[PDB]
Amino acid sequence: SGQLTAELKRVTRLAAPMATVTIAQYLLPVISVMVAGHNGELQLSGVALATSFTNVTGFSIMYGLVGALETLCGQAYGAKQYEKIGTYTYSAIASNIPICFIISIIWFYIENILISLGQDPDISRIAGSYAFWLIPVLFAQAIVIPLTRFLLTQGLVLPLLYTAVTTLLFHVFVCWVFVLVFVLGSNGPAMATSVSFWFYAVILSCYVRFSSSCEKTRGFVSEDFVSCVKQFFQYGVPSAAMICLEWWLFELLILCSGLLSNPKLETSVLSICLTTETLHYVISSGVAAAVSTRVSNNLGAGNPQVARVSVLAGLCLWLVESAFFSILLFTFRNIIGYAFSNSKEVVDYVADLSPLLCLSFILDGFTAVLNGVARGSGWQHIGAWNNIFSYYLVGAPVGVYLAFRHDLNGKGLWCGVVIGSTVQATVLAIVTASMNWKEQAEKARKRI
Ligand SMILES: CCCCCCCC/C=C\CCCCCCCC(=O)OC[C@H](O)CO
Repeated sequence: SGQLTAELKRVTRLAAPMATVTIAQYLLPVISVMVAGHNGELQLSGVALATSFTNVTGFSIMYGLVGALETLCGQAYGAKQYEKIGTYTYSAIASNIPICFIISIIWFYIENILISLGQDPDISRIAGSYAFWLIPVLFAQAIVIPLTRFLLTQGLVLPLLYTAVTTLLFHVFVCWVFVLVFVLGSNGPAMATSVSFWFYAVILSCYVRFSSSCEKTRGFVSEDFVSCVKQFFQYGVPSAAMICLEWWLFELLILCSGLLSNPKLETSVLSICLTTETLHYVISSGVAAAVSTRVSNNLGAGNPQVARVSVLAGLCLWLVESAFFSILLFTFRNIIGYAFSNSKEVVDYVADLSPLLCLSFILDGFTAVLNGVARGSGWQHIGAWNNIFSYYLVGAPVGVYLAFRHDLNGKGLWCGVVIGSTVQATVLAIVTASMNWKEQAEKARKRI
């Protein structure tokens, strides 16, 4: 009772700003698409195919790698190794640059890749140009996302929130400018995203460089620069997979929906369900980041007990958040489809799909908090191999079978999600109960 209250206050102190941070982070591509309008059926499929490509190969890796910074910097703030936080962060930037180069090399070929996959050459040309103008966003994120974990792993969530909201409003302005006054064309939104993310880079760099809050953590020691890069890849390769295997699968999901009977019907309804799923996953990502932060810090501080109650408090947040969003959807299960489409067949499809998505809500929340525990403790490789096991070896076969042979074209798809997500939580539950907190604190000591 006395221990839960203590960490519940500090986990929530990180949970709310990072939740709003995540809201402002996913509401940025939505702003790109909305400002552009429907310039054309060709440009619609070209930009969608471009941003889907870019997210599958390059962006998921970049966003997933600094799970290494969540464990390394997160445990380093607990042991008060304040020089190593800056060393880990700037070694992450240095590591991200050659990876950005590789991804850009691959992006130069996107047109020839898509035409070889059997797509329209003109759609592949639009996608090639749009993806080519998203290259500055790669190196910009190589600066921003390590800085993101730099502020998060210490508890400086408010500078992250202020700079994120500022970046969102900036992106609204220059998307308006680029699309409406500069009339660039289809790639206007892409270049506006490059400008916005570099603005995010200079404001985060400005705060970290000129603020008293980051006086103890800013700066890197030259000697350890070779060691930290090694350690970052140690915990970067699994974490990146733990993100890629999810985004890739969701991409596979939408393509599978395009091969069913009535493809527009099932694809529109499935896009509704997964937009809803991610819209809850942003708050679920906020609670996950908070749990990862506090557990990593308590493991670094040599206190496994407070790390346990850290997990408990995050599960409490999961309970109230997931019950809230689940019951809230179920109240408007028969109307919420009207917000997405005007066809009556679609609204009833998502209406029948609503309880299964409620299960997806509570499952995604549970697996996100426990995956945050995995990132904060340092066993991300468990999460990666469980991702392949839960979604590719179980969920995808049961999802494909139920959807195609059982005349459950759209619902069967989502059933493969739920069962897969369920298996995911089950193993994530076992490994978080059997795990020794005594050793994780001692193991965190030698990591840092
Ligand atoms: C039933 C189907 C299951 C499918 C497979 C799902 C993944 C779980 C597999 C093994 C976890 C075993 C528990 C391992 C706990 C130790 C984690 C750890 O920290 O290992 C670090 C290691 O010493 C390096 O330095």
